[PDB]
Amino acid sequence: EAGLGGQIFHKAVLTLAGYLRSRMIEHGSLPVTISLAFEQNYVSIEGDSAGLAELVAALSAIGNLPLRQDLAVTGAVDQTGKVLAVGAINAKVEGFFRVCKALGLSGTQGVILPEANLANLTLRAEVLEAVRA
Amino acid sequence: MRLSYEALEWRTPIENSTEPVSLPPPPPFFGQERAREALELAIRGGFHAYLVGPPSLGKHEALLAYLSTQSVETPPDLLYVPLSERKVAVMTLPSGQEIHLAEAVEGLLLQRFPQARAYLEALRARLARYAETDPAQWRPNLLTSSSSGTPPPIVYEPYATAPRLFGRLDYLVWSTNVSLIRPGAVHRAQGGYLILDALSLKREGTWEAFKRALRNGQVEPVTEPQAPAGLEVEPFPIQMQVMLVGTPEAFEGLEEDPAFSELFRIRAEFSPTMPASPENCTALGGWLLAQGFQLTQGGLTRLYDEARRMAEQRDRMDARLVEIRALAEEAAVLGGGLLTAESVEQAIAAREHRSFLSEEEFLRAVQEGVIRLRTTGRAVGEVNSLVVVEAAPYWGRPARLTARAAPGRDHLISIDREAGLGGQIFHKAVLTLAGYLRSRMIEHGSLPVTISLAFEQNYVSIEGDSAGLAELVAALSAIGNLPLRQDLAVTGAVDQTGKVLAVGAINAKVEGFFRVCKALGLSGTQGVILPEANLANLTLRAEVLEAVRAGQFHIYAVETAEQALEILAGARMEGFRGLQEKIRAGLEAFARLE
Amino acid sequence: GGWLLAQGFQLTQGGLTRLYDEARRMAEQRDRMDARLVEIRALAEEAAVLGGGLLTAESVEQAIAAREHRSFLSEEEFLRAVQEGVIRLRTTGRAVGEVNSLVVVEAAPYWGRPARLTARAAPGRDHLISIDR
Amino acid sequence: YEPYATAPRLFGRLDYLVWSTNVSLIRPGAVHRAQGGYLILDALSLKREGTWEAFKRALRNGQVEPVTEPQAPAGLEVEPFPIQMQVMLVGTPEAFEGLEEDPAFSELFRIRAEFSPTMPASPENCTAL
Ligand SMILES: *C(=O)[C@]1([C@@H](O)C(C)C)NC(=O)[C@H](C)[C@@H]1O
Ligand SMILES: *C(=O)[C@]1([C@@H](O)C(C)C)NC(=O)[C@H](C)[C@@H]1O
Repeated sequence: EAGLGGQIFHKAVLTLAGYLRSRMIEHGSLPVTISLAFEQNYVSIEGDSAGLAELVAALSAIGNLPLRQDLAVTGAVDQTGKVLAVGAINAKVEGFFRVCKALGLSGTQGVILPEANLANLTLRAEVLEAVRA
Repeated sequence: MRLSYEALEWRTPIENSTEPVSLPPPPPFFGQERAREALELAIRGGFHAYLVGPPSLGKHEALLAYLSTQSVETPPDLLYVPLSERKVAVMTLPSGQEIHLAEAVEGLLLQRFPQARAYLEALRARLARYAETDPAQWRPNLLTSSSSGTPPPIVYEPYATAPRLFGRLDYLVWSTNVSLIRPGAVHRAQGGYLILDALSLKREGTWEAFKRALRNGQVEPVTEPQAPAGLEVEPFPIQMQVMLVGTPEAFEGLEEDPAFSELFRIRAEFSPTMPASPENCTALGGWLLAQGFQLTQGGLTRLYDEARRMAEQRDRMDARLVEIRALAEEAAVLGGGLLTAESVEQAIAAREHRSFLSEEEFLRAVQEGVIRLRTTGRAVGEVNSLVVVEAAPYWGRPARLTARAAPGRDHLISIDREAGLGGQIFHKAVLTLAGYLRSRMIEHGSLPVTISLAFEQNYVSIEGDSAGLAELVAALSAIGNLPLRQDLAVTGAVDQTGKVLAVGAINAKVEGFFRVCKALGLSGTQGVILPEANLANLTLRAEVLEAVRAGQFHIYAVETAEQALEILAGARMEGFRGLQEKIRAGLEAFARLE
Repeated sequence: GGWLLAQGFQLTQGGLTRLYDEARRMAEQRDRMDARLVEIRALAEEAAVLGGGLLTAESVEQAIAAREHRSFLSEEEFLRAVQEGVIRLRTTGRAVGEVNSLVVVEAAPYWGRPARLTARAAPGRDHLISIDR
Repeated sequence: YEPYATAPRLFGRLDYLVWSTNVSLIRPGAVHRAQGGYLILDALSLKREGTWEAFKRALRNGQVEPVTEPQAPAGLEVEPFPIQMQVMLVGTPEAFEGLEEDPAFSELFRIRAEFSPTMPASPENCTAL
């Protein structure tokens, strides 16, 4: 709405609305307004790769469900709620490790990502060591 | 209706594959009767004409062969004569007579030629004046001479620059005189034909000056900035027919000038296809032998049948002889000099291999699950819609299309169109489908549902109405909770009345869903549903026709969107027992939920 | 007629009459004739070739026909696609909410064609929707 | 391999002695030097230098004109000649996009040789590397 999101990002939001509307039908129309923001983002963002994170945040806000902040999330979602492949998977993973590392590893941090990207994980040594530990 | 193998087979039976063909060279316009008749008029009447049609049809070759058969009386000698030390004119004298004047002239250091009066006088008054009181720039300058008019002069100048059209002045150091003028294509074409490309006239910026030559007779040799003075060149009467050549789109810019159609009154338009008949198969064979190919019957037959598939029509063949020849030239290498059925079929395969990287990446990502598709089982509100990705050579692929329905107030939402990925024609198809849906399901008042449709994992712009039938079946499936076959992909446009309409790239679509089914393992029950109105455009490749013959792939042709839904949902619209009932019950559940 | 004889044409009465009546049709008016003498002459020049030097009614009517043939490719493609059912049209029978509306396609010489126009009506709140618009 | 596809580098150059000019002062370009063999050019240089149309003309029509000067009172006519060479053009998918909307490109360059951005990670490609 503020003009920071591209066409593919917009598409991902409409897909997510399609999923949400169609899962929760018992009341008629969804009796809620849901707003989603990337806090402190000041630049244009494009891609559907934040869809799964927007969807979990939306179901959490509806259901009053506390979510783990030690697990970052990445993945695109289709209207049926299936998680889809995203690009730059190794960068994403490693960049959440760097932040967790810079603030002190707690032991329970990690990332949730699409099963369809398993074959693109070629993680750097430091992350594979942490996972092994 | 199911399309049997017998219904789909379209290729030409080959007897005695390896026997060498021997056939006479056809006439220059075979299968182009429109153009031939337009150019017969322009030749009989002296009109200028333009030859318009797609690239690679061989317009130029055909026109040069045609004009080479014409005859005209032997053209006159053409020359510049001085009328003064600063004036020149173009003149004609009867053929062979210039060499006689030039000698009469040279034997004037220190009548026979009535035509040369203007120059002869001007010559005397200068002799008078030098008596009355070197520079030897008073002789005629021969531009062309010719020994017959069979064939007439035929000048094709593909590079239409001003010095190439209109000639050039040389300076000796300035000095300049009538003797240093060189002719252009205009001069060389006098008493015959000048052939130019429409795109060169535009690119070189020479259209206006060429107009002036044809309209006003002004043909100025090109000059240099430096030269203290220069020669005046008198206009001259133009005696030539111009033939311009180009594509429909090369002509578009020239056509907004009124002067174009005043000056080029004969349009000779070449058709992109011709009848696929035994007489055009025969002309093609003689045309190939005359190009120097060693052709065999099987090779002529496969080329002929590949021209039909290039036209995407069982009844018509592609008219672009230059393209058939290019393919024949690659076939020849592969058959060692001999154009056989194998070598043609292998040339084709190699071309497909050479532009197959995008498709290999694609099929890999489907195999890895990076693109998520289904080619088996049933699923509600989903269907393999078939698409062609923007880019030559335009492979076809399945795209998973989903539809979700929820209680809401009649809204048919295309996500790709709302996100700006869908073009105007695609948008039109969605509104058509909403028009159909609203008007079929009226019992509750307004449609008590919101329906959203997305092409999953599409990241590019999509245009065309060719996904309409797949969007419509997905929408009725989501309303009615109807499981659809994922082993049948769908293609077709739909109108407001629910009739299925023709779509483009039908062979690509079909074959690209076969490739995906093949790459994931054929299950035996995969296939495509497509418009009955495209039957005549199915000229499927061998591997698909074989699979269909083996019962391992299936083509269904439909006339209405309801027939597609019955196939994909495995049940009739009526009975009880029937799809219409389940869609009713669906809509009523939504209506209550509202 | 006098203007044509002064240009050097060998004109006959039937030839002058058809030229005159083709100038009326070029104006698309029964009462007015097209004033473009250069255009009448160009047509007369093609007629002359076809009548062997003599401008007759046949040769004028045949010049006209040949010009229509020479720009008829688009229409031949069109009529073929209707005949094959690739363009779907009806020219017989009755149908609800459909009609052959007639159109001119952008491009010289501007042939006319039927276009099937459909209208669907449903319960809703006064909306007249032109899909093409 | 002429990476710098300017007209004088492709088609050769006329020298003038002071003008005078004659057949003896003509220098060859890459086109001449490539006769009976192979000429390699980059798609991006053809575009940047503006020499695509003139190179078309060389391949299509056999016109290979040495480059000339404005000043020169006159100049030499150069007859076309039959071209005997194979051209190999090199570039990215995006260097080709502009050349591909000309019909003449795919008429003249009938063999596309597309390099894949990745290959199999196998012990034989580890060994070749
Ligand atoms: C995902 O599509 C993506 C995310 O950064 C944004 C927040 C959607 N967009 C991108 O360009 C990069 C590569 C991410 O994948
Ligand atoms: C159909 O009109 C079509 C489909 O790819 C999209 C999904 C509508 N569009 C096209 O350009 C190609 C050629 C398909 O026909």
